[PDB]
Formats: sequence, structure tokens, C-alpha cells
Amino acid sequence: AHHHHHHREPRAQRVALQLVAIVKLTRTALLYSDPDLRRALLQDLESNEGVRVYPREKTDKFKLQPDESVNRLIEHDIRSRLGDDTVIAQSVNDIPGVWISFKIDDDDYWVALDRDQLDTVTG
Amino acid sequence: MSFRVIEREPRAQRVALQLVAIVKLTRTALLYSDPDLRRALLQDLESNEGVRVYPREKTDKFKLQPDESVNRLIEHDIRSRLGDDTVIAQSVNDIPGVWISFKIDDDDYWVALDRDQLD
Repeated sequence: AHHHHHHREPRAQRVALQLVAIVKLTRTALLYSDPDLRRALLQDLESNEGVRVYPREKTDKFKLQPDESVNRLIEHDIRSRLGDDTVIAQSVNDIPGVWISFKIDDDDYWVALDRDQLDTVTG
Repeated sequence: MSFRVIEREPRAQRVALQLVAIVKLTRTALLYSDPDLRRALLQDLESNEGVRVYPREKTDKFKLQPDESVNRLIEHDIRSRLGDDTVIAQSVNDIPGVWISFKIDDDDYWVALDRDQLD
């Protein structure tokens, strides 16, 4: 069941940069937010970025992205910026989207993006 | 094949993506910031992002980026996305950096980012 010896990148940098920008936007704005503006922040991030934030638990089920060439690229550039431990998934606890894990100190979270597929760059 | 939308909006060059996103992160975190935690926010921006924030004043001096071909439309990507009055400078009050103005309501601000931070 193993294989044997036998005898695109620039776009994916833009896709990863845009997705990493959205995670850092979510994390930083949330972390330092006025509790009385937090509801407005979540609406702003959902309405403008299609972002929702979840706590991330050990018991979470997730499905990996389809294992295609572009995805492996995007995930590589995602990870070199946010960390190797970053989980990226097409689905968490049966809810589809582009999922990306992030941390605040020892707290785990998810951003879930309403996006179609991982290989997507908005104008 | 029906009801499939036609994409028409030019995408930004990589450097414009980075700079637009950094201003947006700075402006949005500040807009929603608890005054209790605001100093910690500024220090976090500096340490983790290389971002310094300043009030923008009428008494500021600033020099525009050099007038090359790449520069002028990267700037245009940036303005198209942040607002047409956005100032992009290589220098404010004789301090080098990538400087980008932004507003919250009737207040003007600068983001200053060290140039190497993009590389």
C-alpha cells in the first residue's frame, strides 16, 4: 500500500496571505476588544469576512482538505506563517467551510470561513 | 452553467495584499479596542507585527515613495482598497519606514511598518 521509485506557487502565496491575514485580524481584534463592542466585532467580521469564531476542543471532529497539489501549497504557506501545529480543515463537527485553528496563549480556537474552497483569492 | 457569476475585480499584488491587511488589522483592532487593554494592543502590534501607530497631524512632514512604475500601481491597489485619500510615504517626520495613513471617524492616524517586515 506504499508507492515505489519509478524510472502555481505565486497564486498560493496570495491565497495563504489572505487567509493568514483574516486569522490575525480575528485573533488580534478579539483579544483586545472592549466587551461591549464584541458583538459588533463578530458581526463586522462575519458580514465583511465571512468569519465565525469557535472554541477549539480536543474532542472536535474535523475533515482534512482534499489532498490536491494546490491545497498542499496553500497549507504549506499557511503553516510557515501561523505555525506548523496549525490545523486546516474543510469541515469541523460536521460544519463545512475553510477551517483554520489559532491560539491565544493556551486557548484553542477556530475561525470558520464561509468560503467555497481553499484555493480562492478575493478581489 | 446557469446563474454562475462573472468575476471582474482585479486582485492585488502580493505587497499590496500585505500592506492593506496590516492597515486593516491595525485599524480594526484599534476601533474595537478596550481602553483598558489599548497599550497592550499597541505593544503587541509592535512586537509581533513590527507596526507602530501614531496620530497623524497637520504639522507632519512626509516624502512620497520614489516615482517608479511598480510603486505607482501598487499604491493604486492600496488606495483602491483603503480609500482614495490614503497617504503612502517612505518617510514621516524624517523617520524611514512604509507609512500608511488611515482614519477612525474624524481622527487621522499613521501606520509605520519597517520595510524589511514585508520580506
